[PDB]
Amino acid sequence: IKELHVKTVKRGENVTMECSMSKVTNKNNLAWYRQSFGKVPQYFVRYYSSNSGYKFAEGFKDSRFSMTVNDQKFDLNIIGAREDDGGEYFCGEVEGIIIKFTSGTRLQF
Amino acid sequence: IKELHVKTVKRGENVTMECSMSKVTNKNNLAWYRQSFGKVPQYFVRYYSSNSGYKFAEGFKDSRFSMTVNDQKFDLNIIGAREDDGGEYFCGEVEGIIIKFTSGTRLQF
Repeated sequence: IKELHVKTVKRGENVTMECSMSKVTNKNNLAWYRQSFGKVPQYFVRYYSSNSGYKFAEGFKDSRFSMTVNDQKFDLNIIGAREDDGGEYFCGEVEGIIIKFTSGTRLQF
Repeated sequence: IKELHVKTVKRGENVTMECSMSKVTNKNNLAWYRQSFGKVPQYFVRYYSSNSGYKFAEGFKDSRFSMTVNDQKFDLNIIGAREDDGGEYFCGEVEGIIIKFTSGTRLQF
C-alpha cells in the first residue's frame, strides 16, 4: 500500500505536489483531493481539456494554487505556502465508482 | 466542510463508525475508504444491494469488520479492535466521478 510523500515547507515557500500521468488510464477522470487535518477530504481540482488543462472545484477561492499539467505530469502547485495549506492531498482516478488514489503528499510545516 | 469524529479505542474493544444513509442520492454509490497513517486511502467496503447490505474490497478477509446497514445508517463496526485498525475512515458517495465524503472517523490507539 503506497506511502504518502512527506513534504516539509516554510511559511511563504512555493511548493509542488506530484502526481504522475504514468499508468493513468483516463485523464478525464483524474483529480486531486485535499484533506485538512481533522476534516473529511474534499474534491479540489480535476483534469479538464482546455488551454489550462485543469479546473478547480467551484467552491474554491484561492489564486495561490495552480497545476502543471502535461504528458508526464498532473502536479499541484502553491505559491506563498500558508499554515492552513497543510494537510494531505491525494491524486486519484475514478473507474466505475471506485476512486483509486495513485499517490499523495502530506504537506507540513 | 465536515469534521472527523475522533475516537480513542482500546485493544480488544468494539468500535462503530457512523455514516448517514438518509441523505445519499444513489445508495450503490456509497462506500467507506480506509486510510492507514502515512498511506494513500483505499476503497474498503461498498453498499451492495441491500442484503447484508454490503461487500468488502476484494483484497480483504478480516472477520472483525462488519456493517449495520438500514434506511438510516451505513455504519462500519469493529469487534475486538487491534492497533493496526488505527487510522482514518471516510464515508462517501460518488456523484459523476466526484466522490463526496459525508463523514469520517479517526481511530486512535
